[PDB]
Amino acid sequence: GHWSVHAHCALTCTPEYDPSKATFVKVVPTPNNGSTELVALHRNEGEDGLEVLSFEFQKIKYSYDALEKKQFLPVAFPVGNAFSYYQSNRGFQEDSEIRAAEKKFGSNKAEMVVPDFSELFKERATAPFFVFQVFCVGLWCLDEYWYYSVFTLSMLVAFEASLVQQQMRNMSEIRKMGNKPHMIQVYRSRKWRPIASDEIVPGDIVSIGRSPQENLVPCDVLLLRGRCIVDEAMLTGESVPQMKEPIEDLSPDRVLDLQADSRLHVIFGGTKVVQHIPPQKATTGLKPVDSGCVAYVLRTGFNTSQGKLLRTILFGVKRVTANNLETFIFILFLLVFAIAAAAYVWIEGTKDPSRNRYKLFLECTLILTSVVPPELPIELSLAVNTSLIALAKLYMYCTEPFRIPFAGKVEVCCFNKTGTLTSDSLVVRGVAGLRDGKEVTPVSSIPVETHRALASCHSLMQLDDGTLVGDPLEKAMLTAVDWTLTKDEKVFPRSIKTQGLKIHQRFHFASALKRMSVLASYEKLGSTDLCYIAAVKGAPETLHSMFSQCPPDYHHIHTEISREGARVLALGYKELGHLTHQQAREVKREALECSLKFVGFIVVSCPLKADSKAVIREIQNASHRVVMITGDNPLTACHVAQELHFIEKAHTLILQPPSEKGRQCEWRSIDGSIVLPLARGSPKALALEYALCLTGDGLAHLQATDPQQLLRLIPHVQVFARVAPKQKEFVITSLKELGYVTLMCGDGTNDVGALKHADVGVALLAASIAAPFTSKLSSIQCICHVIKQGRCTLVTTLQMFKILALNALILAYSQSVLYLEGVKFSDFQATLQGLLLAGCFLFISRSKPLKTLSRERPLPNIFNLYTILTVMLQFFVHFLSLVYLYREAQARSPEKQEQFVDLYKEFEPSLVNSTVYIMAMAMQMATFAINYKGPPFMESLPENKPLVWSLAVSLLAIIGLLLGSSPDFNSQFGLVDIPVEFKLVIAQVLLLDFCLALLADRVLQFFLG
Repeated sequence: GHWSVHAHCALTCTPEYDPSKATFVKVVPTPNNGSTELVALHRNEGEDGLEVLSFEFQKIKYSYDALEKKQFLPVAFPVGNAFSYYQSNRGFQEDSEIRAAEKKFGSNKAEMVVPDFSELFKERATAPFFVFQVFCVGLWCLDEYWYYSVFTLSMLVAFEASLVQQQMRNMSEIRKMGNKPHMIQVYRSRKWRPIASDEIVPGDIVSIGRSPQENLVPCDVLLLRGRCIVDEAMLTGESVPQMKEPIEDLSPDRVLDLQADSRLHVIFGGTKVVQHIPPQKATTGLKPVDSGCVAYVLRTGFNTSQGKLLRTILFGVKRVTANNLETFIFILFLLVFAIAAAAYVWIEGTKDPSRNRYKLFLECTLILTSVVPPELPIELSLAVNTSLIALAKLYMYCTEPFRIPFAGKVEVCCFNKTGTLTSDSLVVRGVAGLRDGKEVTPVSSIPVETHRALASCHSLMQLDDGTLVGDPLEKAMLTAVDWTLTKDEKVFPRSIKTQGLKIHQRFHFASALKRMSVLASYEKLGSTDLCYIAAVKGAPETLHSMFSQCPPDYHHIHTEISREGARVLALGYKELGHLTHQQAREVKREALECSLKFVGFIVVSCPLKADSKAVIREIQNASHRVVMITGDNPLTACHVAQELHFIEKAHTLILQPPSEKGRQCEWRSIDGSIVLPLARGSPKALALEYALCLTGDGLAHLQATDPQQLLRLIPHVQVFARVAPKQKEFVITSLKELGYVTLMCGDGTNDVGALKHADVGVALLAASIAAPFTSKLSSIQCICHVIKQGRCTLVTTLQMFKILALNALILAYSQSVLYLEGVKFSDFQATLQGLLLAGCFLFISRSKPLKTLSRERPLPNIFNLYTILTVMLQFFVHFLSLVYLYREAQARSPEKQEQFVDLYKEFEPSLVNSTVYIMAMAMQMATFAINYKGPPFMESLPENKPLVWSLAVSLLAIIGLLLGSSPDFNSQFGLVDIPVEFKLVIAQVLLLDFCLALLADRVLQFFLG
């Protein structure tokens, strides 16, 4: 296929190496993905007198820059611009450069033309397998096997039509993402101009907002001025809407980085911007009429992230190619026996000089072209297709289909605490640390300072209907104090006679910083002066150094209140003295962190989802390994790990990094019962003795000093404590490099960095493309369902390979022996034989798996002693039956009369014809029945009712023919009535062959289980 592309180029044109005028340029696909394609360069007039060489590959445009690099380059974007450029940028001023940019950056058209059934089908039909199949159909047409050729051609057309229709089913999703052309109000040439969505190009200025139609962000925009609240659920999978801030406040000295500043200031295209805070009229700048925040465009077209994911849907996926090392080795192994059979036929035929040797070479070719390709290319695609069709019914959907066969061999599964296990609804127990000991004081008795610190230090937001939505950790907080939040960003206490607080800046949750700081100012009593008071919150360990004064019982109360299982969160509050207006915004956010005053600890109840315990036990019972990854306190993570039996040992030992340099790390348990330093030996001894947990601080320490130790210890670790998203992705990496197929199930934006990199990943919504697998259902049982469907697909694939190998070999050698005896099947006989093949295979694909997965591990692929050995042993057992029945029929059939043959005479009936045909169909049935790997992985055969009926009809037909109860029946099929003395021995050897094949197969299975 791909290697067949260059022939058309070589015939049509002579390739060019002088860059003077290249009629065409071949495109390197890169080994990762892509296909070799031919793109014609485009000649564009240069307004400044400069020529440009450019082309479009996979809807991504590259261009030629000979000025410095002297090579093609992908198109540069405003992404790398200095942070000061945007603030003074006023938009494009003249229109000649508007066309210039639209040509040399790419119009914002990500829409693709609908692919017709004819076009996709035509592309599919050129694949090497289908061409070889049409060639063998022609060969049967040469051998005057008309009906068999017709049936095979019909079957190939049917299966290819089925696959092409399934591929066409993806068009529904492709246009379901629903990027459409709509009117947009934009700024250009020093005036506000509504401009079409598709023609918006990088560099422009557009006034986005909440449309009355709830429309979507057209393309990636950079929020110039104003605050707005955005729901990234469609893209990021997070139910909680996140905050996006203006860029006017930030200093021009910084360097813009999406990887560092995506979550805060850039609105990703196609994301729900629900309410915008129009910037104050006092500030001088761009004045949008629509009162929507002014937003500069960074990327358009398939250069945006949504466009990138859509390109992944269409072409980015490997598209479950049937071509594999497995398929090639299978064909080679089958072709060895097919070639041997053809060679024996040829030698026997040439042993007779009378017989025409042209037809014997034809017969050799017909044998070879019969045995090898029969329904192989469909199988691995169809197994995945069936699994995915079933798996979509569970209200879980997938984007990359080829990942399902990966899910069968998931040796280690990792989970995120705050997601599945920690559940959605949370209730805050109260504010702790205010009184002696770990006792939580009630909200009534906490200081009013705690009220203001809790109330302000939040990311929440008001919407027009009046609902209050945001982080549950904040919902519980604000319900605890019970102060109302108004649309004007003013907090009015319900029953407390205190002045409201005005929120000025809201620094948001920085996961690497593990914190969140808030600045608000309250009017002094009896005066008009504004006193700015800073309130923060975050993980207590990182806030420790930020406190100016710390109670001595800090660490002890922390540990005690964590051990119960409730998540803790420290607070802060600082007077700041009096601050005037200029440094109210000028004072950098990273200056509010130091010199803090304790106000309290807060604990929110974290219920488990009940489903999690059962599913974790289920996964552990299926020869898996569940490891938790989350960023919370090691004590809390280890407690919830014990409760769900992530760790089953008696003791749980954390690792803590040494405070003093030159000191080794030493393990410590939750109770402190056992303390032991790390050893240069293996961690198997410790893993057996007790459960292991390694924290992010130790993660970084061991990462810096000696990576080998951490690499060898990561598998042994059950609880991953205090890990930031970068470190989570790192843990996934080191699990995957050691050879373990990793399943991770997380949801947060902290999890996007890890789900993509993992072997199989699922993202859960409290349809999305954040991860390869996404389920609308918020439960955790999706992991078990995916694992079972993957094991089902793997088992189906392997059993189908064994089935077709043995069936094709049986047919091969049967036709071979007939040819030696100068007889061949009729057209009608091989037609019905293949028809019964088609029925049984179509019925065995449409099969159901069991509800509960079992301790055994399904075989990853055919590359095991079991498959090869069972095919060889089963085939020997059936081939001896071929030989014996053949020899009996030959030694007991009358000799041939005339040496000459008649071309018009074909399939002249004979007893040898009858014996080998009936025997062949019985043997086909025998292998379908024998090689059905039923329980524990697939439902029991008598439960498989359609297959039971199919095999029953087949065996009834064989019984009816062998007895020949209806003479007109066998007369239609052209079989001769056999004497009973022969029928008995036929049935005897047939049944003995079946039974001894069963015994050989199951004995091999038992001794190599």
